[PDB]
Amino acid sequence: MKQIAFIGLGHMGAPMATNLLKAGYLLNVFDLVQSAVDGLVAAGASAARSARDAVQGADVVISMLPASQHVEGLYLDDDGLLAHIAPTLVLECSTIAPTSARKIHAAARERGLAMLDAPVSGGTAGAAAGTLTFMVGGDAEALEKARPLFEAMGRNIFHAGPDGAGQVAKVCNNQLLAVLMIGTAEAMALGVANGLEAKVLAEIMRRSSGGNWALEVYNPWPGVMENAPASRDYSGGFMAQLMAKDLGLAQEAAQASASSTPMGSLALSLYRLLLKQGYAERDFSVVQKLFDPTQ
Amino acid sequence: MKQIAFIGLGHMGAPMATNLLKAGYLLNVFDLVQSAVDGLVAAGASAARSARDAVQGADVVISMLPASQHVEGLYLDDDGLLAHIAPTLVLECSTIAPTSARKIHAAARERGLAMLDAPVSGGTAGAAAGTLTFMVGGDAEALEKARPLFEAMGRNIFHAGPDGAGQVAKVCNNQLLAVLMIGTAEAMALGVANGLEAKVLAEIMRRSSGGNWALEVYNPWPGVMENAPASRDYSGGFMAQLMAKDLGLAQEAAQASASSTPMGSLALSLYRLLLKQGYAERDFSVVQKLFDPTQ
Amino acid sequence: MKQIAFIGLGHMGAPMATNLLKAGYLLNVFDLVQSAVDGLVAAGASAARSARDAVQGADVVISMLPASQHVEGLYLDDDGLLAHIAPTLVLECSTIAPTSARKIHAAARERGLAMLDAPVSGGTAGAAAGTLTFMVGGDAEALEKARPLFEAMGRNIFHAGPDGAGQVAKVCNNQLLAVLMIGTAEAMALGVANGLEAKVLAEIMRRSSGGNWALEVYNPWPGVMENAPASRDYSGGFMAQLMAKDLGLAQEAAQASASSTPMGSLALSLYRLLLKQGYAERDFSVVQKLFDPTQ
Amino acid sequence: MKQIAFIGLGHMGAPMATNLLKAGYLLNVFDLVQSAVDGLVAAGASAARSARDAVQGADVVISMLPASQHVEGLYLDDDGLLAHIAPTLVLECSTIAPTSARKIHAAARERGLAMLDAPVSGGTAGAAAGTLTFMVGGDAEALEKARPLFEAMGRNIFHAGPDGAGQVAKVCNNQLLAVLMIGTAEAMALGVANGLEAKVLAEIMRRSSGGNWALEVYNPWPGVMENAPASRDYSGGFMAQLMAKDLGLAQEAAQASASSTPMGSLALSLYRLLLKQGYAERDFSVVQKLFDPTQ
Repeated sequence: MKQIAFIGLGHMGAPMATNLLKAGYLLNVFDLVQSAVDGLVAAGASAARSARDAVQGADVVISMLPASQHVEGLYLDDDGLLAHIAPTLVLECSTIAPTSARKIHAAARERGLAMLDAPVSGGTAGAAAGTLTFMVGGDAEALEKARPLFEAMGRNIFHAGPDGAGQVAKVCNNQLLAVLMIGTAEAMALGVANGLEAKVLAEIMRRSSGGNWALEVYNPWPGVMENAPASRDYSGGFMAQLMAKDLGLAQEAAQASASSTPMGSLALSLYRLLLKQGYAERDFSVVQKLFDPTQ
Repeated sequence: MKQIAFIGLGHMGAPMATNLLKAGYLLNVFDLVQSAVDGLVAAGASAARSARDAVQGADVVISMLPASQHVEGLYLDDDGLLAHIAPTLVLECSTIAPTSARKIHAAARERGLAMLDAPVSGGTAGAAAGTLTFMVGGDAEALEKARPLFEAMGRNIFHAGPDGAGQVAKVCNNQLLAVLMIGTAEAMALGVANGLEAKVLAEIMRRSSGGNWALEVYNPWPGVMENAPASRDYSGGFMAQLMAKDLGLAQEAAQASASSTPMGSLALSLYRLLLKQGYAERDFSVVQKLFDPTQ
Repeated sequence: MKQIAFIGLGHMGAPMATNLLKAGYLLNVFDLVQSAVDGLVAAGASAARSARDAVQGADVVISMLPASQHVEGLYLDDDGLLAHIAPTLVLECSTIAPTSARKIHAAARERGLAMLDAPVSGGTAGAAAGTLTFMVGGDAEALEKARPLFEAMGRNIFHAGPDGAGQVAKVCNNQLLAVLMIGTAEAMALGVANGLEAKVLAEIMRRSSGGNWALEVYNPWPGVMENAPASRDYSGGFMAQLMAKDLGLAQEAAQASASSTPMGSLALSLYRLLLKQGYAERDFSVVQKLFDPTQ
Repeated sequence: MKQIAFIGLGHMGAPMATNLLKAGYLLNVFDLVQSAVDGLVAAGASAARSARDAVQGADVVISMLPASQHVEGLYLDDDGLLAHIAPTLVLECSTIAPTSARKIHAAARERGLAMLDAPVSGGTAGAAAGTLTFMVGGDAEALEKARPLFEAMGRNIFHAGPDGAGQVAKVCNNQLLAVLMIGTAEAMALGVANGLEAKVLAEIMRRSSGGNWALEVYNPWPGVMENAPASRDYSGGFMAQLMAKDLGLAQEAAQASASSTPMGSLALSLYRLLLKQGYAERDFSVVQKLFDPTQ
C-alpha cells in the first residue's frame, strides 16, 4: 500500500499505529521506549533507527507525542525533521498549542509539504477500537488525501478549519470537558450531602438541563457507573496531569486572543490542587475527591 | 373530577393550570394579577377570592409562586394557608430552598396533610406543552395520588427522594446548567476568537467530550441555532435574574451541608455581573455577552 | 458602677467580660458551659441562672455568642430576651448577618431600647488585651452611652453607620481578609516553587504594591514569622471554620444587595475544601496547605 | 562618568533614563519613537542610531521595553544584541516571564557578561521621582556594580535571588496586587450596596485585618481618595492592559512550577472582561466598574 512513518508509540500512538497495520498499511515506527517499538514490531511493523530514519521512505508521516515543545523542537530545529521530506503528507496528531501548530504548519508550507494538525479525542479505548475523533486543521486538499488513514484510526472526522484549527477545537473542547466534569462532581456531592441517592440524582440531571457528557458516559461518583474510573478508585482513564496540560494549552490560546476563561482557568486551578495532592496519574474524574469527604 | 385549587398564575403557573383544565379537572384559581386570573377564567377556571378561599373546596392544592420567602410565609404564618386544610393533597411546585421546603413539609405533616415538593424544569414552552419534568420529594404514597396530575402537566416524573429532595435535585441541576452554559459560552468565544466558525466548533464539541445540554438544544452564540434566544438578541427564554435566584438557593443548600461549589459560586458571581449590566430580563444565555466583544 | 449582664463566655466573650471586670464594672454572667461561667466568677463576676435572669438588674446587656440563628432566636422568639428589658442599653457583639441584626434592631426599637450592633475584630489575643476593634451600627446617641464600655474592651471604635452597619462593615472586612490571605498564600507558594526564599519574597511583597495585613502581621508560610500560626502547624489563631462562617454571612449580604463577589465566593469555596480535609479547627492561614506540597 | 546605553524610552524608560542624566551619567539612547528619543536628547542624552549602535561605547546597558518576546528576540536572535558586548554590565528591567529572563541570563553568561534582571515596581510617578523599587535577580557581584545606578533611578532595592528571581518576585507581587485590588473593589461595592458610606467603610477596612496597599494608597471607589485614578474616571495610573499582561506572565510561571493560582487566575479572567469592555487603557482600578452599577 502506502509507506507510513509513525513517530510516537505511547498510550495513544501505539494502538493508533497498530490500527493502521490492521488496515493493511506498511509502517516504519519509532519511539524512545524500546518495548513500545517491540509491541509494534510484533504486530507487523518494521522498526526504524530514529525519527529521521523512519520518514526516509514514507508517503505519509504521522506523529503522536506527549509534549508540546517536544513536537516543535523535533520538526523545526534546522536539522530534520521537516528538513527531511519529499513531497509526502504529514499528520501531526499530538495535542499542542495552536500557535505552535501554526508555526510548524508554516515551516511545512515554506518547504512544499501538505500538513494537517489532527489532534485526537477519545480514549486509550477509542484509540484501540479505531473510534477516535479527529479534529483537523489545514487544506481541504490534504484532508482528502489523509481521509482513508483517519478512517482506519477513527470514526468522526471533523474539518475544524484552516491551519491550527484542529488544535483550537481540541483545546476548547477539552477545557469545556474539564468544566463540565468539575461542575458534575460538585453537583453530585452537593445533592448527596443534602440527602439524595447518588444514582437517583445522576439520572435526573443526565436527563434534564444539567445533562452532559460526563453524566452520559463518565460519572465521577463511585458506584454510579460500574465501568467508569470512579468505580475502581480512579485508576486508568485519562490522567489528571494530562487534563491539566490540556487546560494549560487552552490558557495559551486565551492569552493569544485575550479571551476570558473564568470557568476553564478555575478548572485549571483545581486540577493543580489535585496535582499537589499526588493525583497526577489518577483518572481526571478524581476531581470528585475535592468535594466528597467519605472517599 | 377532582376539585383543584391552583395558587400562582405567573409564567409557569398559568400554562400549568391551563393544562390541568385541558385534562378535565375543575380549578379554582388565584393570583395577585387580575389579568392572569382572567386568562384562566376564559379557559374554564373559576376565580377564587384569595388563596384561602380557593383551597376551601379542594381535593388538591397546587402552588407555583415566584419567591422563596413568599411561599413559606403564605403556607406557614399561623393564619392559613396550611391552617386551612382537609385532609387534601398539597403539591408545592415553586422553586425554593430545600430547608424552607422541609420546614413547610413538617408543618404539613404536623397537621395530617400529604405534601410533595415538586419543582419543575423545562420552559414556559414545557409548561405550555405539558412536557415539564417534575422533581419530587415526599412519601411514595403521596406521589402515587398526585401522579395523574403530574402526567397532565408534565412528562418526566422523578421521585428524587424524601421531603425536600425535589428542591435539592432542582437546585443541583440548575446550578450545573449554569456552569455548563458559561462553560459553553466561554468555549465558543475562545474558538471564534482563534479563527473558528462558530457552527463548526459548536458541532464538534456537541458531538464530543465537551457535549452538553446547552450545545444540544440551547447554544449561546447568535446564529448557531436559529430558534434559540441567542439568535433573537436573548429575548424571552429563561431570565438571567431567575438563573441568579436559582444559583442563590443552591448556595444556601451548600452552606447547609458545607459543600464546596467553586464552579456554581463563580457562575453566580458572573450572573450578578450580568445584573449590574441591565440584563436581568434577558435569557440566561446572554452570559455570552461577557465573552463576545462583537455583540 | 453600672450593672452589666454579659451573655456568652466563649473564646471572645470570656476575655471581653473579664476586661469589663478589670475596668471596675459589676457583671452578672451567663453561658451554656459551666467552666466558662466559673472562670468569670473566679475573677469577680456573679453567676446568673440564665440569660433572662442576668438582664434582670442590668443597666446594659452585652451578648457575644457563636451562632447567627442562636442570637436572633434568643432575643426575638416572643418569650424573652427582648421581652425582658428596661429601658437599658443593648450591645449585640456577635457576628451575624446584617439582615438578622436589623431585624433584632427593629424589635428593640419597637419596644423602646437603645441597641447597637458592635461586632468585633482582633484576636482572642485582642479580646484578652482589650485592643479589639468595634464596628458599630446604630444611633449616635446610643454609641455615646456605650463608649466607656467599648473603651474598656477595645481600642479602635468605628461608627460604621445606622442599624446593621457594624455587621456590614465586619462581613466586608473579613471577606476581604480571606481574599488577601489566599492571595498571599498562593503568591508565597508560587515564588518558592520558582526558586525564591520565602522570607525574601515575603519582605519584598510586604513592602511593595502586594502589601497587605497578612504580610504585615500574619504570614501563612511556616517559618516566615515565628509567632504566627504557620510556624506552629496552624494551631490556635482564628479557626478556618469561623472564617468559612464569616464568608457565608458575606454571601447572604451579597444576595440581599445583588452584589457580585467573585473573589470572596471563590475564597469560600476554598475554605470549604479545607473543611472537607479536616482543617476546621486550624488557624485560617492553613489555607497555605492547598498550595504548599511540602507541608 | 560611566557611559550608559539606554534602550527603551516609553512610559517608564523615559523618566528612568532622564533620572540617570540628572545623576550625571552620560547616556546614548534609543527608542522606536523619535519624539521619545528627542525628549531625552533635550535633557542631555545623545541619540543613538539603534540598539546595537548605542551599546557600542558603553560600560552598562539598561533596557526597558514593553513586550516579553520583544526583549528576548532583541538580545538573543544571533545578530546582536548580546552578540555585541564587552565585557559591560547589563541591567534588563522590563517585565518578562522568568523563563525568558533565565534564557537571556544564560546566553549572557555563555559570553562573559554580568547581567541582572531588575524589573521595577512603582508608577510612572515612581519612575519620574526616582523612587522605584527594583527586584533583582543575579550575582551579588553584579548587583554591587549596578548599585549606584539603581540608587539613581529608585529607592528600595531588593536582591530577590539568583538569575530570573527579580522577575519571579515581580510577577508574584503584581498578581497579589491584582487580587487585593479586585478584593477591595468588590468589598467597597458590597458595603455601599448595603447602606454604608464609602469613606467610612474604606477607613475601617484600611485600619483593620482587611488592610492592604490598595486601601492605603489607591482606593478604587470614586471620591474616596481625591488623588487616585478612581476620582478622575480611571484616567492615567497603570493600564488594565498592563495588569492583564503581568497576570499573564504570572500564569506562565505557575505552569512552569505546577503552582495553583485560583485567585490570580480569576483576577486575570476579570481583567480580560474589562478588556472586552474597552477599558484596556484605563487605570487598573477601573475593575471597580464590574461591581459598581452607578458609574
